[PDB]
Amino acid sequence: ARLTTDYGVKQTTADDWLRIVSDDKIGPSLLEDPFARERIMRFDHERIPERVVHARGSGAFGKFKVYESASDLTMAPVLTDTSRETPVFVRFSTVLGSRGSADTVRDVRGFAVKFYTEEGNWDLVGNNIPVFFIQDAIKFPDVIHAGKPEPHNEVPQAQSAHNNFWDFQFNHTEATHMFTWAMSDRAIPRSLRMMQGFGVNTYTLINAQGKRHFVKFHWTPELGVHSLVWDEALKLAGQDPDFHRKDLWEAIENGAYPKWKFGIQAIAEEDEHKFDFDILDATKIWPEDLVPVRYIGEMELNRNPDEFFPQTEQIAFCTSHVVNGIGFSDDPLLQGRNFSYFDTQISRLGVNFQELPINRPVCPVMNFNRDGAMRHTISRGTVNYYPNRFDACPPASLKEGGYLEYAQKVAGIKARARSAKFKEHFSQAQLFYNSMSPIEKQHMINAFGFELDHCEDPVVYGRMVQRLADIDLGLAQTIAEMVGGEAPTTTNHPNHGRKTINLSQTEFPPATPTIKSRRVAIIIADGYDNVAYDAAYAAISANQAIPLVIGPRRSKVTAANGSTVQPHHHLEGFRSTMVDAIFIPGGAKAAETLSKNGRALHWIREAFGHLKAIGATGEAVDLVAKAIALPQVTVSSEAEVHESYGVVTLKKVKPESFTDAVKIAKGAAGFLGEFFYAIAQHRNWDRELDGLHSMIAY
Amino acid sequence: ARLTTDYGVKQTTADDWLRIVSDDKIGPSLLEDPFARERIMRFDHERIPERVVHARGSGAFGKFKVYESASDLTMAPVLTDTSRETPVFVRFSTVLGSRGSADTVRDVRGFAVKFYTEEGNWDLVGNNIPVFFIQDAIKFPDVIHAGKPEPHNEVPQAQSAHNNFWDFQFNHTEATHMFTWAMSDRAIPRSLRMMQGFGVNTYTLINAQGKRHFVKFHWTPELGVHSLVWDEALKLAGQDPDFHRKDLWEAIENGAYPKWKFGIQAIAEEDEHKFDFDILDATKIWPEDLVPVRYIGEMELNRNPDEFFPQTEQIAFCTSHVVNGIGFSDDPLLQGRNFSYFDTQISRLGVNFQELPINRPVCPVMNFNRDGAMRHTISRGTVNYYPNRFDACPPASLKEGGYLEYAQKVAGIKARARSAKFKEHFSQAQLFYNSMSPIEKQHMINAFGFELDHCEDPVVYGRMVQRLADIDLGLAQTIAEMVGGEAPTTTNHPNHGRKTINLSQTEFPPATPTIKSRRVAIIIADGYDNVAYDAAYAAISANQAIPLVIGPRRSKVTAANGSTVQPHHHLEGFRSTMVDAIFIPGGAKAAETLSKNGRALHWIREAFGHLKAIGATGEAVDLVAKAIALPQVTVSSEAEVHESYGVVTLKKVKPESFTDAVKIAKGAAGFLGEFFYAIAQHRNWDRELDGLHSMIAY
Ligand code: HDD
Ligand code: HDD
Repeated sequence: ARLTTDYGVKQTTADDWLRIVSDDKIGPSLLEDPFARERIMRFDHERIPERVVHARGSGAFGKFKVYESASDLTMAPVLTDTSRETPVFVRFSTVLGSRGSADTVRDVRGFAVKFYTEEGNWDLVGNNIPVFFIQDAIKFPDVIHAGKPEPHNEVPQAQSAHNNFWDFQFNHTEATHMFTWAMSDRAIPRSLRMMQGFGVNTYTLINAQGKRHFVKFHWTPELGVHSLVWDEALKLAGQDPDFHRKDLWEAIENGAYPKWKFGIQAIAEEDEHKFDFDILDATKIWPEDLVPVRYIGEMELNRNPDEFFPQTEQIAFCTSHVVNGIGFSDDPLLQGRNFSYFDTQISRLGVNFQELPINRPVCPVMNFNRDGAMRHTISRGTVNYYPNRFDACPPASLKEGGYLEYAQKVAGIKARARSAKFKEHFSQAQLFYNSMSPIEKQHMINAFGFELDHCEDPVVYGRMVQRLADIDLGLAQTIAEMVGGEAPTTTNHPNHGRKTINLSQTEFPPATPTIKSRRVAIIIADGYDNVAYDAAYAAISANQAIPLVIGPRRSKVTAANGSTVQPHHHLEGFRSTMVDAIFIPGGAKAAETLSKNGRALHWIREAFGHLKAIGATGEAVDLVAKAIALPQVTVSSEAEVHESYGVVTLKKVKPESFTDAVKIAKGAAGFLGEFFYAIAQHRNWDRELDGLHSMIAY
Repeated sequence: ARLTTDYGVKQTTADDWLRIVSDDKIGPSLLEDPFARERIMRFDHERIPERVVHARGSGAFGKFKVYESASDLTMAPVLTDTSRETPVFVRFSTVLGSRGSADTVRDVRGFAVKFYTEEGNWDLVGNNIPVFFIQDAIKFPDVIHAGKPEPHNEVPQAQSAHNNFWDFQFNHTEATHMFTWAMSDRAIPRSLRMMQGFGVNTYTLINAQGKRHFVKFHWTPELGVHSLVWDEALKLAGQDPDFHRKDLWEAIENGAYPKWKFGIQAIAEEDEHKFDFDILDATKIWPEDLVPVRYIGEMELNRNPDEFFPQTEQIAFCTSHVVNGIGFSDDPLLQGRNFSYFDTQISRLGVNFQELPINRPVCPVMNFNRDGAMRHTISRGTVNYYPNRFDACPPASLKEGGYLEYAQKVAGIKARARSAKFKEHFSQAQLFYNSMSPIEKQHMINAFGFELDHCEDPVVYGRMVQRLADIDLGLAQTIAEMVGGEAPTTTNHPNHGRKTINLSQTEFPPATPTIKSRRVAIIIADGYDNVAYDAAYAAISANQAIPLVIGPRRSKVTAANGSTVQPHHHLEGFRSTMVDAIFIPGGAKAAETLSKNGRALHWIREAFGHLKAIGATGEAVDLVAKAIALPQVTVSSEAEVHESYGVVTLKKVKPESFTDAVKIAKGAAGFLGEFFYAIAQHRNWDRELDGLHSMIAY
């Protein structure tokens, strides 16, 4: 393999333009040089427009398969064939930020899946939140413009924390339910692998008998739904803007393929109007206590892209992409979406975008669509229209798999309006807030407090405080004292207190206790205990977690026993924000050095403040106890394992200390077991509920 | 003013698509609706390709004027007319990051100026660093591809901290001088208003007699050159990705128009070959001790854009844009640049980009260039070529202002090579490192340590450690112990120790002692001393600085005397990273509350760790002393003003405490004077030189 031009001509150098030159005097570059001009020309034109929304995203290849046929709901083979595996490509994303914006901002997350079925491409373009800000697609530009950077100065980037966003939220009550979800932990996921996915809009399924059902699609992570805490999310946005992209790529490269269960909520054609809300209103969820989610399949992502740009950047999804057996509903948000995903591709990619490798279906494509810019397909023949004398490219009958258009009855008048039930805008916002656990409510309170603090206009946060009273009077008061304004004492939208299942993240734990893919920092310094170090390192690896050694330097660290190791990173190059938990082995000399290292002390205090599991043995126990300096947090004093607020310690290490079985469960006996259990729980919320984080500086 | 379509037809609503609907049943949306389709279509196509490099940037309008004619060097009126003011638009930017990437990343900064002269548009497309990574433009794709996110996974965003960047740096020795500048504080400026600008390439100036001079252009900030510290820059990248954009916009909106002195280095045509280095080598600076910078003008930015997208996003600069009296040289980096700025616009904007308002010249444009997409110009006439029978649009003679092409002698052979002097690649890298102050060397050491730590390939950082020995043997050893690898004991490129002027940032202080535009946080809590508060607030404002009140809540805080104030932000919504210094007034109740507030304690510790000025009076003195907990940092014990490492205190406030004159100078007598002096010094470097920051957790 040797360097050539794009037209196949080998070149002797990639370092010099053709110019006039002499040993002692350089001259002008020549216009004739085709190799140099081509290099610069290709470079000059590398960029294409970013997606107008969901510009920042990461994707991977995988497979989908139903383990239970849904033939009673649809005759689409992708959802009825339990023997075939359907290839997919999934792209996750944020919404407001441009291409280089951070992964860990507060925002809705896109969850788009392209199913390459034998019957054509089916795209399920969803989000990680089940509802949306608006009911009619015509207002998408309004809500997006309001959330995006303000027009005059293009500030702020990838943030809803500014005047215009909250101005729109208050003035468009349809969005009430949505901004409540937006302030919840759902908007700051720990990993794209640890969040749900939803079709959001109401679609339809048609079976072999021609019977139709209205449906909602769900994706549920087998690792459970987990989130970051705000201070941590902001730091990561700067310290590692690719945190989620790397998290996904790393897991797949390591063989830890993320999985999601695929579920369907179905309402018979005949019961369309049997609910308080309109089942086609995208600002409404279908309470699972009324319509249960039926899980029938599983999807896993098992292969990273070969090259990001031609695959992840160029992939195009659209709600318009449905296969036989799957259809649309009169959902006024979905109706307009269908128009958009085709239209936008014309300028983003080009009219022949379906020819791009990543977008092409895996089955035969036959029609008379022709030409268009950058056309690769060459079609032989003298005819390109139907009907024609050769009966070339005839339509497919229904029995041959032709798309079935449900003959839905339609009656009414042409008008710019929605039906009666669409007028209800507060009930579910209250239901959602009511269903949140105490810690989740606290996180939402902190979110409103931070967001409205960043609103400079007293009219904006002042009005929002008034709106919050329509969700919960107590919430309004708390926010008012935090950001200003006056919380009303009454409301025309009383909150009756009802709650519902499967909304709180507490109802989505991992399929089984695990710490798979979690990152655990092992903090050391010269003189560390090689014993505790070896035990933890092996146990972390053996439980599919990632051990990351952090030391004062990234060259060599010497253990108390003389053995050495080269850490993955030094204390200044990484931060606790980048890991799930920290472990510090003993070693008097090591503990003393770390106790005088400000950066090291911060690692401990920040890990504590961010509610992460902390484990320490031997002399490191006093290190941690003194670093945190909280009487509420107790530690081991002898050879007994001790746990307090997710802080696991063992002061006196004995021969049996690391011989106990490693059981990831409540009330484990051994040190590693209890430490891993704290990690498996993700974060220690009691630490925050008891205000201990507020006492620490991090 | 009422809502209309783009074709002028008034509409009754922007909330509903035209559909089939009835009171109780919603129906499908109609295809016929032109208003809705237009809304979505315009939205779907809002984005255009981002700039291939310098995609993230901010700009403003301003004016330029020479106060000293350079008629001896050029006959270009823009540089000789001392009575006219030339309008300009300036766009600042980073280089590697995409559009939504953070402002405060470590990177070269773009400093592009478009001069709208009466003789045509002249663009000076420079950077905030005087040299570049390569000597020949043909390699721009190589260095840019190496620094940009790696192709397989598109990681990392806006960072040179990864394998490929350092792989190229080591393998292309021409870049040695440049990466040294890249690791200096120049790459992490505190504000776009506090950095220099350079043309980088060698241009030429031609005077009325036809005599030519080779030149270098310089921009020097009147506010001085100041930088952030790494931990702070990373936090800001996440906490406020628009930090620099907001800093620039705010200053201009407040009337604090940033100014730069414009200077020129000139070498007579006859002395082109009288230096050790080739004066056309862009990897070389012209030592100011050999060729002095002659300042002749001033530029100020005094007006923010009306709308970001059509102005800042669409503005196009190019080195090709030169006016009569200004020309090009055979600088092999400049030669290729000329080709690029025209080429890239074809896909980024469109062939008619010069028609866009922001790009149009302010003088008459007359030629036979025609048509092209989105053509607005309408030209009457039956002729569009020259020569023609009407002698329409004839050329301008030299006396009429026609562009003067210097008849430069050229002799040599056609070849892909550079001349002899271009082969020197290490001398100036050493000179630069040698010229840095102790603190600047320490910051560079920390930079290499952080950057190479983030290189996963032992071959990459291992080789770089070897390369560093070619700059300074001691530097290599220090980095080797920090990141790994083996520092060589010898080198074929000995560092002789010579230094030069005007390289260290210490040689670029503000024109006069000042704190103009600086932000000062005033931290309070219920029970604060209204006296110290009032005094500081007025003094900050009266010295053109910005007082930002930070409290436990953003609703109302009550002073010890019963008066109240609504802070700008609460402690959780902001961080010390966002301000230049902090001041805490007394009040026993306030100091006690803040002493138990972890977030508040962090504000103090972080401000200290980031080397920022800290001021406190009364009970707040003990608050600060205890928060920092360092014996090295002494504080006032009586009614005397005390200063220690930029920490200014006054424990016992007396009637005369705030009646002393406010003198921003070394050894001021009053509290505000010494506090403001600490602020004016930007940061307290002794704090870091003595390792005090290393003892604090922040
Ligand atoms: C009619 C306009 C409209 C409406 C009402 C929505 N969107 Fe949309 N969306 C677009 C118009 C759009 C778009 C402008 O056409 C985009 C960006 C560019 C592109 O390819 O598609 C897009 C992309 C886009 C993506 C990214 C696909 C990728 O990774 O490329 C996701 C996940 C969604 N949308 C999700 C949703 C959800 C869950 C919605 C609410 C039910 C929604 N969109 C309403
Ligand atoms: C031949 C290729 C090439 C070379 C050798 C350089 N650049 Fe360049 N630069 C481009 C090709 C380019 C470009 C690809 O044409 C860009 C981005 C898109 C655009 O409009 O111009 C650009 C933009 C661009 C901008 C942004 C203008 C704006 O704000 O829009 C600045 C400040 C510079 N460059 C500065 C420099 C400096 C100081 C260089 C070294 C002496 C340099 N460039 C070498």
